[PDB]
Amino acid sequence: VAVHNLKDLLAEGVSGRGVLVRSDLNVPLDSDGEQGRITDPGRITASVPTLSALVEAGAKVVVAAHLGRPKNGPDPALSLAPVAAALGEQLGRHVQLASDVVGTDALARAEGLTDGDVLLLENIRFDARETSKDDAERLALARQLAELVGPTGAFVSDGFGVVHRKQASVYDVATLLPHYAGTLVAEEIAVLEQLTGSTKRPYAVVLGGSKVSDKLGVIESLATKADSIVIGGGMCFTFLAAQGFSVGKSLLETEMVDTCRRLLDTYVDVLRLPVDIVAADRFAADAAPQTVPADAIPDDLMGLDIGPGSVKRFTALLSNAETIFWNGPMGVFEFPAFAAGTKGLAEAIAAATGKGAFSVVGGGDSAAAVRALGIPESGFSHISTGGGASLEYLEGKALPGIEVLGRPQPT
Amino acid sequence: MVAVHNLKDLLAEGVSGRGVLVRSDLNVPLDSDGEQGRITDPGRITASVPTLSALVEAGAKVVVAAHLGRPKNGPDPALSLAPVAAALGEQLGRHVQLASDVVGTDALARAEGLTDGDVLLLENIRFDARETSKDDAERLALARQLAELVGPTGAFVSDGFGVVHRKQASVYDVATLLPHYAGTLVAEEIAVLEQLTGSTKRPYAVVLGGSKVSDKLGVIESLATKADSIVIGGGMCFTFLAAQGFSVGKSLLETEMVDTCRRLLDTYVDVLRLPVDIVAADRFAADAAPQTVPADAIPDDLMGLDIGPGSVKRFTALLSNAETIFWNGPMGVFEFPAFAAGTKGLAEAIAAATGKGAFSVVGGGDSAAAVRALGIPESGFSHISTGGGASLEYLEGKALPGIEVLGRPQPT
Repeated sequence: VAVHNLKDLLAEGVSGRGVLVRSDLNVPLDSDGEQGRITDPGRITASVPTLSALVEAGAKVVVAAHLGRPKNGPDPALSLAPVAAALGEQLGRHVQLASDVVGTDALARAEGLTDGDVLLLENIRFDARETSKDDAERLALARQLAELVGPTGAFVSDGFGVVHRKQASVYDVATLLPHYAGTLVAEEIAVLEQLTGSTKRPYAVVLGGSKVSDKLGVIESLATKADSIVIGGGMCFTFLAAQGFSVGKSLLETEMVDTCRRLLDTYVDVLRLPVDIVAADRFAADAAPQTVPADAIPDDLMGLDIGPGSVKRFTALLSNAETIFWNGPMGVFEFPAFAAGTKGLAEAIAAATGKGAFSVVGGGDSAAAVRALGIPESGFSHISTGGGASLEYLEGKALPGIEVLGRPQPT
Repeated sequence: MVAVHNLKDLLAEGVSGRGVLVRSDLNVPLDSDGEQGRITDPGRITASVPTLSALVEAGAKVVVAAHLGRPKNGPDPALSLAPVAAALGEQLGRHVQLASDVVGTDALARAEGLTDGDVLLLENIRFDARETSKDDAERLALARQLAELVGPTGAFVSDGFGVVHRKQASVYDVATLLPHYAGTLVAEEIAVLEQLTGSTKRPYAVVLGGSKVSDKLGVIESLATKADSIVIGGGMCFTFLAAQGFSVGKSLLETEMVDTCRRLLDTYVDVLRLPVDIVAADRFAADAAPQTVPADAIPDDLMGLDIGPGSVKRFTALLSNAETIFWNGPMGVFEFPAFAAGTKGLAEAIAAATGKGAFSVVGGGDSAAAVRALGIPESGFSHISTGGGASLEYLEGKALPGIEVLGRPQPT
């Protein structure tokens, strides 16, 4: 397997060459009010380095991207028209928008492209074949997409959030054209490799969130790769119950207790549990915080955050790590009295990063909610935005949109 | 005869055993790259809880109407409220049942069976095409079915501000069928917007960013007779600089708005404040070569990407003098570290002023993305508006239909 990158494609030459780019242009839209208003253009900005490199090298660029999850064909609220306008402003050139995906208009505009021109097809998910489980359906669309750039063309995959599922514009079209990872996909792979296959040690993982069942895949995969896995958040009380401790009124996934016991028995001393807990008598911001030992949680209290002794032990652990992966809050950080555990670990990871650690923040858009606490993104080596795709990578699943890029080029 | 009664007023009338229809804002962002049904920011669910909790504790039979996204034509499984019902129940500490329809057989059966303190979430109200119809008769027919769920003795609480600027059945027409009240979020947002339009402590400083003048034109012209200062930054400042007769190189320029900006600069010469310097570059890229240039001397082959350090110092001093502050829109391309200084500096100045007693309001999805990326805690502002177009139209001076309807007399 050899995943070629954009620099490899540029080295081959793209002057006058049709290049199909799968971009991530799935920007949030206002759906309280009038249609077609982008509320965060960040993904458009992120798409520019790949597209600008191809434009300046003289490629004829055709872009496939989706917006939302259209139910059954064209949906005016999910037209890429506002995306084409915003993308052109950031690219410094007009971006044509086809009035269809692979119909009359797309074909005519693609045939007329000259060196450096950019054509955005309409929302690729308007076509029922794009997300079909039927291989023959996806192949039919993939062939039409490949015909837009021609048999001398190339394919660049630059949307990491869709590489974990077989979609025509992501997977099948890569079997039809010489294929390359774009700058975003290549960078996410390079980061995720440092968390799975090529780990600089000590490697510390920090996992939070509410349910063990949601994190089980990542825990089991990383337990054979990391030196420590710090367990916080709401899910930590299920592990504490598996230790034989009572957890009062805390969140508890009773059906996962025996699984947590198996993990603690199997991956001995990898998992690091809280030693103290900030508990309260009710789920309220104004509830009196009580710091209790993790083995002496009172029956009438619920745990809402990891305690200061836990933050202290976890911080010391993180200060020695070469590699840090963090996904999920340590407590109910919306309540300021129960935000200290999350803020404390964020500060520890940023501090370690400033002294040389490689730190990756998982979660993508979900983790941005935590950053309402005042946590600058620049404090970390890499913010992963790959969502479910990134998590499945960490779980050790083979991602079809990545695997296909490593195949030999079609002859 | 105009009085917008609030939730305290409704509770004083009594809601024990009473059906109360609440229009909530539960339009949370979802992941649409991968599998359906994954909420990526539950903030709006958290915000909805105070109104719902108050009604639950007072014994109300609570029926919640809310939308998710913009369904094209009927039910859409990606836009079901199922994950919202689960998350809302977790925050309420009680089961929230999802009806399998909006005003159909299941909604009717479950509303009729509700008991004191129960919360029923109807399926996505926009699964019914009548909800957003321009036709009053269609909206009123749906509104009658919604009101039937809580019965003739019921009440209506409007608690989603972002939809009050357009007529929708669950927001506007149903308020004509029942005793009607603003919920805690709508009452709070109105009180905030009143400070920004009517009476508020001076000096009153407004800071507007983002890319397009035309998006902010109505707000600028409305607030220019109210605020002591309006700072213009972001991409839209270059259209104002062009309006002054200066060239702006490769900078973003709304040529159709140049004449309008000139008129605004002439009329409100004492209110509008433009940047005095700009950070410019030859490419739209984080590692482009940056130059700090006077705002009235942008070189021809450069594009302006941030306000400059002299501008940051001047605007920071202005915000440090303000008793009331309204901010909407980034000052530059903060996604690039080299062009984040203007947005970081302004947001930090507003938080500092707020810590020293100023009343600060932030609006806009791009402003929110910026404060989250740049490490300014949301708790550092007096109020973060999530209202969107509705808040902007209120600030433009438009009375909004979803607010007007709540001020009508209660039924007799």
